[PDB]
Formats: sequence, structure tokens, C-alpha cells
Amino acid sequence: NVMVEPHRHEGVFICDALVTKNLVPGESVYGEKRVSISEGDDKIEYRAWNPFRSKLAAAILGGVDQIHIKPGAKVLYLGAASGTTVSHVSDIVGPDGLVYAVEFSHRSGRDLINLAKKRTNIIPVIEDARHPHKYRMLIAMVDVIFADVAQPDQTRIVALNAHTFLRNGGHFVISIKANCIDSTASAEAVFASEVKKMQQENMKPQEQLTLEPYERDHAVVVGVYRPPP
Ligand SMILES: Nc1cc(C(F)(F)F)ncn1
Repeated sequence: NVMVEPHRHEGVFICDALVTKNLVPGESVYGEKRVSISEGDDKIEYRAWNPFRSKLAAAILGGVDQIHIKPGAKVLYLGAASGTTVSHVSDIVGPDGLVYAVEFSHRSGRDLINLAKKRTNIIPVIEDARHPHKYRMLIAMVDVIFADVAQPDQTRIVALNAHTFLRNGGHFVISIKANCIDSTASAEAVFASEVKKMQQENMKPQEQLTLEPYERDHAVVVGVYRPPP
């Protein structure tokens, strides 16, 4: 009997509870349940991934086609907060991947620094994502940008970071809380407006979904970056 199965997304697993392979066996990050499966001399531990805390987990359970975050990927994570979702991104990309965790809160930044002490593949970047010139010398070209900055101007922020750091043909995954962009607009109006702006920066959406029942009026947009020569 096989208890934990590879999910369709590489690096993600099931048992429906979503889990990731714990990069730091023995440690929880935010109180999450851990499941360790021993067989002979083999041993593997997984970490439960809460979709009521993590928009990426909510999107995966909601049936997103691609997340692009995968083993070996280099990920620029804008709005890393205290590292809840970042820790699972770190699990997914694994030892040969990289996660830049950009977060401008010094309080949350201390959580990220503690998280990255154990996880060699996390680089904490305690900076304002509006001013990538301040940290551009730290960030190697990445495969994916994940953005959860929850600002009216977050599309322009993500675009600015994409133009600096994202490889041609790399991908983006953007979390959009509608009332953080414009609380006097309908969710549909916000999402249409942000998708339109993305297209104008050669950030081409390939799918979009909302996150019910985990969140209200919250979208994830996944797409591909195809900038001009
Ligand atoms: N949580 C955040 C937000 C930002 C922002 F707003 F400046 F883009 N930069 C970094 N972390």
C-alpha cells in the first residue's frame, strides 16, 4: 500500500491533503503536520500544506494546470512574508533549486532568515520589491516569479522584476487579492484590469482561477514571459 502519491505537479504529493517532501526532516515551519514513512532503511518525510494559509496550495487543489515551480527551478518570490508558502516552494525546488525570498517587513524578515538557516536553497532578500536596483546584484536569472505583494501597483512591480530577472520564456504565478488592488471595484473588474496590464508587459496569461472555498475574491494568474528583442 502506497500512502503518499506524487501529485501531477512534480515535487508535490497527496495524502485530500497536499504535502511536500520536507527538505529539513524533523522540522515544522508553522505548526504543520509532518508524515514520515519508513521502509527498511529508506525514510522520507512530508509536510502538510495548508490551502487556507497558502494561496499556491489553494490554487493546486483548485486545479491549476501549471505551477512551473518544480525540482531544480530558480524562483524569485516577491512578498515572501514569514516564509509559510516559501517553505513549500523550497521543498519543491529541492537542493538544486533556488528561492529568492523578497520581503520588505523586518519583522517577517527575521522569520525568513531563521527559515533559511536550515534551507540552503533560500536566499532572504529583505528589501522593497519596487526598487530591484537595490538587490539586482544578488539575483541570478530565474525561471519563475511568484508574486504575492498585495499592492495596487503590484503588476507594475512584478513586471519591473520580470524585466530584470526573468528569463525569456520563463513563467510567472501572481496572486491577486481584489480588494487589495482596488476595494471599490468588483473582483472581475480588478482581475480583468490586472490581466490586461500583464499582457502589456509581455506577461502573457495562460490560465487564471479563483480560490474558493479557501479565499474570497482572490485570483491566481499563471503565464509565460515573452519579452521583445
Ligand atoms: N511584502 C512586500 C511588499 C513589497 C512591495 F510592496 F514593496 F512591493 N516588497 C516586498 N515585500
